Amino acid sequence: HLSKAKISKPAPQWEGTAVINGEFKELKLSDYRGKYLVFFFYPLDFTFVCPTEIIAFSDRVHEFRAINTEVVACSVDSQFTHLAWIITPRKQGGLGPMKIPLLSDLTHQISKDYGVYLEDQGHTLRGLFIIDEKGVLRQITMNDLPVGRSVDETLRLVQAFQYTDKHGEVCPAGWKPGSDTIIPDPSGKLKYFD
Amino acid sequence: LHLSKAKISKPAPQWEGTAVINGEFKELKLSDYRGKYLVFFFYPLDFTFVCPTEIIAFSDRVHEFRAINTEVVACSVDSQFTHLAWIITPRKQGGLGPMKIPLLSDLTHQISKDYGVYLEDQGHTLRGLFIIDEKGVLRQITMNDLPVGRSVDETLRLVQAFQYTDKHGEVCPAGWKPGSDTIIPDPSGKLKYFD
Amino acid sequence: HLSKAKISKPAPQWEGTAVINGEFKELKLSDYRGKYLVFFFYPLDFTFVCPTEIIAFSDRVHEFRAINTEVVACSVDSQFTHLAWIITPRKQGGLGPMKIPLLSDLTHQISKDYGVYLEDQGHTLRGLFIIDEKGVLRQITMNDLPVGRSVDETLRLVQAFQYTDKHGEVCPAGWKPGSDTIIPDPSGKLKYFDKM
Amino acid sequence: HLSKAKISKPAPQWEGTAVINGEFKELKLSDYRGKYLVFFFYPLDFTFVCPTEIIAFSDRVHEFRAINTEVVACSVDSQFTHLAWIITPRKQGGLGPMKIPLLSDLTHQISKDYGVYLEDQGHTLRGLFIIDEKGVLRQITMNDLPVGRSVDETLRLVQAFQYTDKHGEVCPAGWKPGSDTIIPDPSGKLKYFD
Amino acid sequence: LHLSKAKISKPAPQWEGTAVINGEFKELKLSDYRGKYLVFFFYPLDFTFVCPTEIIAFSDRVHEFRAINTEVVACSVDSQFTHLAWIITPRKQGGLGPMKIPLLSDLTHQISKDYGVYLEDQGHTLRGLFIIDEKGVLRQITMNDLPVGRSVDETLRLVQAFQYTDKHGEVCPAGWKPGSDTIIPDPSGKLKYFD
Amino acid sequence: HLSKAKISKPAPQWEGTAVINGEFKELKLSDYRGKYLVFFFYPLDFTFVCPTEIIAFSDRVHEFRAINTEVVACSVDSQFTHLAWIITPRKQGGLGPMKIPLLSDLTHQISKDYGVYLEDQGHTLRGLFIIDEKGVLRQITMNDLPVGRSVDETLRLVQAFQYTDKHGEVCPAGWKPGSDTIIPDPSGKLKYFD
Amino acid sequence: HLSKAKISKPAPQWEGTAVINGEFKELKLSDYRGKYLVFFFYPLDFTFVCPTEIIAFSDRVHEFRAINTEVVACSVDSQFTHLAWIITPRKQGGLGPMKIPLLSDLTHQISKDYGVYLEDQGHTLRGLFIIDEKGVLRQITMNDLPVGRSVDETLRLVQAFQYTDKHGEVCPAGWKPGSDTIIPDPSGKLKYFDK
Amino acid sequence: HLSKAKISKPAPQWEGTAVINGEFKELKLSDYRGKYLVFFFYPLDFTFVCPTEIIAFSDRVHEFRAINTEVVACSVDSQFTHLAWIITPRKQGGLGPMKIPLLSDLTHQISKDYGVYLEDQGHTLRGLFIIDEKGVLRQITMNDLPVGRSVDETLRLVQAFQYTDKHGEVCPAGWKPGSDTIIPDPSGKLKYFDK
Amino acid sequence: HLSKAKISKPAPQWEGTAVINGEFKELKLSDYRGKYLVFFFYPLDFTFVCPTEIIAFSDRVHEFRAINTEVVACSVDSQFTHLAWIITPRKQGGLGPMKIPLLSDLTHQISKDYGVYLEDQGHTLRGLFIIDEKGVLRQITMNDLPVGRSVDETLRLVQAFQYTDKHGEVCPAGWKPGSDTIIPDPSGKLKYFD
Amino acid sequence: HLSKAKISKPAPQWEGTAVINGEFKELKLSDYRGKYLVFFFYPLDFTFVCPTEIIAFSDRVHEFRAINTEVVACSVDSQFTHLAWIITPRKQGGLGPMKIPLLSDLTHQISKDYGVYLEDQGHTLRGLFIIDEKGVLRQITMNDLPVGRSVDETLRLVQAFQYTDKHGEVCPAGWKPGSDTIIPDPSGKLKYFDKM
Repeated sequence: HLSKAKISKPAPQWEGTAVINGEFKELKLSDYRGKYLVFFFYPLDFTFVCPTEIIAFSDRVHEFRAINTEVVACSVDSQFTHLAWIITPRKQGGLGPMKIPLLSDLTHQISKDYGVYLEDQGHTLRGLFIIDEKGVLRQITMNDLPVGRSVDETLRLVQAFQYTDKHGEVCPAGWKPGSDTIIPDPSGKLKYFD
Repeated sequence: LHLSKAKISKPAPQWEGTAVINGEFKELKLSDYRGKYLVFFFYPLDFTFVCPTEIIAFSDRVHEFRAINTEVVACSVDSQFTHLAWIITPRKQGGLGPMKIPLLSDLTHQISKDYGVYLEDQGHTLRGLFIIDEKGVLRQITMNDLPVGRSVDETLRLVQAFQYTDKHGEVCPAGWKPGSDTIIPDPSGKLKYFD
Repeated sequence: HLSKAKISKPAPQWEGTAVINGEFKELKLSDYRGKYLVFFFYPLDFTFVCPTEIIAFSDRVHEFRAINTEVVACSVDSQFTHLAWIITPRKQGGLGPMKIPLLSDLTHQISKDYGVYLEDQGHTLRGLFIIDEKGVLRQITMNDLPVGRSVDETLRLVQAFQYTDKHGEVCPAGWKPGSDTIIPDPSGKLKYFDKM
Repeated sequence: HLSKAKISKPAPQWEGTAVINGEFKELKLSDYRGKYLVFFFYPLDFTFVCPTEIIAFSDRVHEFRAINTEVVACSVDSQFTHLAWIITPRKQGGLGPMKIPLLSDLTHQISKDYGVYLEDQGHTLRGLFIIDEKGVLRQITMNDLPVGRSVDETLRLVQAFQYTDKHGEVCPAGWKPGSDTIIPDPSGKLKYFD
Repeated sequence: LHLSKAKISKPAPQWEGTAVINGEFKELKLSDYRGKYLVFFFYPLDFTFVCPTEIIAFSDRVHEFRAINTEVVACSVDSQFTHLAWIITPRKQGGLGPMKIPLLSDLTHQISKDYGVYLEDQGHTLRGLFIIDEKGVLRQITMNDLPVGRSVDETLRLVQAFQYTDKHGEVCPAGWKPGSDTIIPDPSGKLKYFD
Repeated sequence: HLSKAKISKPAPQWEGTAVINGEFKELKLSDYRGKYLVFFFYPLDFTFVCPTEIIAFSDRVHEFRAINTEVVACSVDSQFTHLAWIITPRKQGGLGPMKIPLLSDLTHQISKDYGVYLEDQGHTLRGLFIIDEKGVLRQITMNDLPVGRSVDETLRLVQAFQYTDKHGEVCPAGWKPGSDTIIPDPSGKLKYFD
Repeated sequence: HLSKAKISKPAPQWEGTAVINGEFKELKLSDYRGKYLVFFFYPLDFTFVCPTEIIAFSDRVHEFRAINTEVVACSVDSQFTHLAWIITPRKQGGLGPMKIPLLSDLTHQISKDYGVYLEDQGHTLRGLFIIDEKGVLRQITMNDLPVGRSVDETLRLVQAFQYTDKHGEVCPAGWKPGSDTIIPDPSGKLKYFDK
Repeated sequence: HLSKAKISKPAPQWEGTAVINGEFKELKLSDYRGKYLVFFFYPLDFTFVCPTEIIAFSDRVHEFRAINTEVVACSVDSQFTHLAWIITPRKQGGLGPMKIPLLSDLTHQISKDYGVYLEDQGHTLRGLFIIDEKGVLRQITMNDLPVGRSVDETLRLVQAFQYTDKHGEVCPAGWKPGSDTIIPDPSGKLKYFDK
Repeated sequence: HLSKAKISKPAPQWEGTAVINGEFKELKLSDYRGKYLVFFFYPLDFTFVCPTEIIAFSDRVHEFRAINTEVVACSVDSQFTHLAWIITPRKQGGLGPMKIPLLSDLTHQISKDYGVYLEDQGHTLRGLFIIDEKGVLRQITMNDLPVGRSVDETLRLVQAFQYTDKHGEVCPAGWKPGSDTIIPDPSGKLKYFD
Repeated sequence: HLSKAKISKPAPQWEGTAVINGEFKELKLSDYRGKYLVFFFYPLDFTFVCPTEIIAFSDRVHEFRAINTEVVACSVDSQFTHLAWIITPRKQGGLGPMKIPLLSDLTHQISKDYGVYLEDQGHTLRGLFIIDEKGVLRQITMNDLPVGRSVDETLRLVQAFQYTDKHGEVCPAGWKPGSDTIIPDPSGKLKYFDKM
């Protein structure tokens, strides 16, 4: 397994054509500097788990935008196929109008750079990446094909990284806003453990 | 360039080492878990901060995983002697107390490198978790930077979902929990969920 | 430019999933042994020239089947996108029901083997290949993106190759059924050239 | 199979001795910049299908010249053999006086650069190339030895490429002058399809 | 084949790392000791058996070395957090108690490999000790297999001898201690010792 | 620095000519199986620190023989030079009659195998090796040229390795026969530490 | 300069299509075992010096066949061009009906094996080779493009090699049948030099 | 077969010691710029065919010098052996006083550059080279050991190259001065072929 | 400097054509097994020092033959040149009738194998080799071009090597038949030195 | 067999510690520029043929110094062993006081450069080298272990090289001072050969 994606290092640069509000637009990772970004890959347009994940993030995108965070989805399908899918009604396994960009990776170069490409199948697995305002990679989540991801877990992780960025204390297992934190010092730590 | 032997949908890399199990040193192997699901996770360092909260959370809930034919094993680069010293230290001083899950030692760093979780510049791992099925095949990978702990709730949800899809041949939507709707993976069959 | 496709050599083998009468089926080049095959690539589902080419071959495939010849189309799109496009009406730029298989090449392996893959774009150009009953490649036609191919010219070529296979004389520029042919021999050829 | 000829990229440069109006002259691809060029190879002088193709193009060269297009033929034979074949009468399998250049590729360099050389036989197959005013390669047609090409199809393709260069619409399967075209965007395309 | 950058009569390989010094974490470097002799020693593992007896022996006698412009530094592959936990553990439980010498951490294994003391199969060092002079040049190497501890008495004798020969230009016979006879290193001069 | 000498692995094999009781004899490391061996190198015959070390071990060799241990000395000098040195009286910086073998390493191969050869000088430094009855290397001591070794420290180390071999307890810093030992177990250890 | 042609070693094998009595036939070097062979290359059909060399050999081939010797000509031109040139009358620079085969080397492999190919021009220079009954190469003659060879000198050479093969005396500069020869011995040679 | 000798390209440079009028002198190929050169190798001094070739050229060298052409002979023998052979009378198989230089190639480098060295024997075969005024190689003739070359054929060739250099017509098979030539043009050639 | 000739190892094999009693014969090093051989190279036939050395050995060959020893001379010159030089009278710098073989090394292989070939000059220097009955090389003498060797010294060395082969004593500097020898051991040597 | 020693080329440079009049001194080959040098290797200190050779050259070194020539001996032994051997009386197989330097080659570098090192034994054979005033190597003599060299032959060779350097004629087999020489020219040589 080879990849350019390394936690605590700058996330690999990407550029491509995206569908945004029904139109074709050029989009780059660098466009997102100054904000957190949830960047996620899904296997294939017109399939099964995939539309449930894209719909989940689009319907709840306001929750991420309230905390200076954007969301971008990506597959190996072309931009013409993405638009056809957006126009397909939800009842027929389509998406309907979308509030997040759908990026196209026809050459497979972006998938390969992020280490999510399946050479035997010709598409990606379910891989999600959390990137900070400075462009640095903080988190990687990857699922086998039959099991979808969680919007709730994704929000929890974004909130935790922002908190530790700001305060310099660290977040225990299962942390949510309001939970106890730890001072990362051999003496300071006892204020939590006591 | 990041290198690893860990690939989703392929056999998880074999490992062998010394673990602390009920206060005793014992040889332990990945192959010992064939027939059961395994949550296998790495943590940075004994006697630190987020690490003990994660080990305690899993130990205190390990019965929930065992009820569904699933085991849990923890691993760091620390020696077996340091693991035992940490188990003897009380929770109020940042120790673990008695543990219900094995603590595996990776002194040589070979296991960490095989799983793609070793940080060359630091000499220890990041927070990496792996879900492995009863046939030894890798199903899931979760990796966090140092300051943020993982979730026992989410790990359980994922084990439940993989067990469901293995048994039923339907697939699980975003946010699935036991009792939630599922999809037939066919262009016509799918409409029973979507319509 | 690298490729495995060479005229007068065996055509490169391929295997993949195709949509045939609305269902997903495994298809291989060896399945067509004993027949002529017109095997063609097109750039992208839900685009512009591509649907006109597939429709033209679909609506006229009976002409080819009457002469022991089949037709197969291929793009880099998935089989799920192929089916979505077949379901879309012709008036919205869809295909409607199809009489020819649509093969999927998601991995790009088939495209690269045939020398038709565009690295910078991530899809194929317009490349058509004529393969005989023994699996030998006889003809290659490749067009840049904005210009479609011709069913009339493709039919003429299949007729000409079948004629030379059977009779052992050769077909002059612009030959159609009924036109004069040449004996491939230094004196025998002069029978044809007498009419000049 | 190795070649330098790639569609949508500049056609490989060539230079050599050609027979033009019964005389030996130096000729280069760059000589044709500013016009379209039909550049074609044939197997061997004094053979069978070959003279029928060269005759067909020569007798119709005025049709291409009327639309700013030139025609050049090429084989591995020497310039002395080319002239001998031109002097030979049509009734004896010769060419008679010619209106297009016949280029000699004695070293095989031009044939190898264009991907048309047969190593086992020592001559080319039937390969034709359509090149635009800017020197970019637009079309490749290749036939096995026993079947000749078509002047009618070649003319259609030159017409189609000139139309799309000028108007920015695209040409459907079987397009001829006067036929319907397509606007290449997701909503504009409906003018044609509906 | 054994490989190392440590060579007697050549500059000792540079090192940098985090050490525990008076209960605090501090960056420490070999170059910090220029101008003084240094006894630099590796030990296998924190919370083990012979190891604490060696660290305690040197700490409890470090004043004898400091009286002759010589310092002492200890090193293992353990982390700085484990070193501090071990310092806090009482001597009666196999701990160290308060320490007067730095404990250097080599988590990455780079320092151990540079000095030729790393055991690949085990993931920790053997018992290796190095004597380095005021100009940074290596003068002595002592290495023991795991079951047998080293001697503070012998280490002191060797420091004293090297300081004597540096200053006097005579050389030290087998078993030399301060006040013992020495030799002029010349074919004629030598007879003042031998006759 | 390269060497074949590794603690806890078999000591590198050696063979050569030695002076034993005034005569030339062939001697091999394998001759010593079943006994402990102190094998030591010294820089040069007719020098300064070197004869003091050889005399020290020879005069005290009975102490090692009482505990199933032999002693062998080695330098790069020839066997003819070794014999001339043995015949030289102690008062002239010679050795007098010897009770331990002096091995010759003229080719430098043994020195190189044990990692004690000085490439700039053409002789060894002061390197001593302790090897067990099974031929396994237990201890390495190496000194720069101006400072001699200790017979007393060498005896202490031999006694400690024999004790741990027999009993399976381990020896603390500064151990001598009669001193306390440790059971190498996380619970057993407390019998010593208490 | 690369070649497989070496005097006193076996001549490189060749096979190809030739025009023989106006028909196309496969022809090989080994077809000529048992006879001497004059094997010669010329630049190009329908040129200037070339037809004069080929005609001179065809017209006089009976002089070679009388002494168990055959003659073959070769160029890079196709067999279809060879036949066209043979059908062309001599007055128009053609050959007319031929008595010796014309071999075609379209792939250039035969020419490169014999060391006569001109890479810049794409054809051969004027190279001639005399090959004995056992297939061994005896003589090489090579001319630049504007100067023709000699049937008379070629005949003299075949005669000389046939004489020395049979008698074991050697042939002085300019030998023709009936001329004086030399016994190749340091004493026997003096008979010749007496004159 | 390796060589630097290529027809229609510059002849390989050479320098060495030669015997000229019974004295030793350094000689170079570039000394002959402005004139044609016949440059020939022979196997061995004191042998059989060799003295006959060298004598024939020395005796007739005025015929070459009349048309701005020189002649040089070369073998692997030393300059001391060359002079001994020249001092030896013709009746005893020697040469007598010479009018052309004898070049020595003791190192074998000149012979290998010209492609005439026989590795199994340690000497050259019978190789002759015609080089024009600009230093360009025009002709190569190579014979196996038992058959001598021809001064008459060599003269014919020098005449033919000199004619074509000056006039730009070409020379048919067997041309001698006064014979018919060809204009090298597809129309102009028909004048010659009319006959 | 590269060579195959090494003292105390078997002399490199050689074969070639030699002049023996006015006739050309094949000769090999193995032909001399069972006798000592003086094998020597000289620069060039018809030169200056060379004939004086070949004459000196030929006129004295009976002295070597009386002690089971043969003599062979060699240069890069051909066998035909060798015979011409033999026929040439001594007053003219020739050899006259010879009693020793003259070997030809036209290919230079023998000279290169023995380390005596001069690459810049194309001939050998003055190299002499003494080889025993078992084919082992015992002695090498090499002179620059202007200075000849000595038959008296060569004879002395053959005598010395034969003596030490037979008796097992060793020959001091300047030994001749009748001189004192040495027993090669540390106590036995005193018979000579005292 | 590899070596840097080549006749008619510059002798390989060397530097080392030698015993000269009982003291240790640094010595280099370049120190002898302007003089002839006889540079010889011997196997081992405290052995048998070796002392006889060193003594013979030491006792006769005045003959060489009278003709602008020096002598230097070398073995793989240390300078401390060299001194011990010089101190040992001749009657016990020692050298006694020496008039020539004894060079030490502990690293074996000098021996390998001169092509005289025996790999299996760890010491040199008996190799002698004659070097001129300009540093050019003129002569090599090498003997197997049991047979000593000759001072008489060495002297003759130095005399012959000095003669040819000065006068430009060459020395026949067995030349000694007073013997006839040859003009190196094809006719001039016949002056010498007239006496035959």
